[PDB]
Amino acid sequence: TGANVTFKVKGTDKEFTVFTTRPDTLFGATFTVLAPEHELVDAITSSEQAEAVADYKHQASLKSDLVRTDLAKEKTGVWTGAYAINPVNGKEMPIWIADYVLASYGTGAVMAVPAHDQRDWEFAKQFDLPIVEVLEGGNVEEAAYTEDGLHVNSDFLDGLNKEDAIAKIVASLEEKGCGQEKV
Ligand SMILES: Nc1ncnc2c1ncn2[C@@H]1O[C@@H](COP(=O)(O)O)[C@@H]2O[B@-]3(OCc4ccc([C@H](O)c5ccccc5)cc43)O[C@H]21
Repeated sequence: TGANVTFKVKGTDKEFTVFTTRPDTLFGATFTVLAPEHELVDAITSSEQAEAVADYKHQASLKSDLVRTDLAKEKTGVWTGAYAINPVNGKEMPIWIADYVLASYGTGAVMAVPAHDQRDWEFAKQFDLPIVEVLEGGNVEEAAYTEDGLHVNSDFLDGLNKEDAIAKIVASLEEKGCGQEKV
């Protein structure tokens, strides 16, 4: 039981969809990550970033799934040169490629929530990216908080728990056709 969320690419007519198990953390998504092998990558990569993106894709194709999803391995990646638009508030989120996202699982794209996902937190720490708390109970600057808590910094989701918030955001994204529940 997860959800699909669709993001527009700024300044283009392109879109991608991510698979998320925590659509309730949408207001804490500070960047997005595509698998280096994702089909959209070449289309949205800027000319300044083209060669670095090509180099990283080659490096990534030489690593197995197991090696890539290994928690202990240093996070790596490169900015595509593009930005995604958060449907709930129009906020820009830089689009990165990174090998800890796998092409074959879900859609091959994620929304990164460094405050509440360990791998995303490690990436943000490696690359000096913003970390935004959306569930209280932890100290997200020092460690990802992966448990239940009341929602904050999340507009209409404020004060709800995981169950209630997921139900509300999913129902709200469906209304707009920016997302739906998915198995
Ligand atoms: N292709 C992909 N490669 C790597 N990671 C991917 C991926 N596609 C989706 N993801 C990330 O993992 C899925 C779910 O994994 P699962 O099916 O094993 O439960 C995630 O949904 B996530 O979207 C935003 C989010 C916030 C917080 C978490 C966090 O780890 C969490 C998740 C559940 C309970 C408590 C904490 C996970 C995600 O990151 C995605």
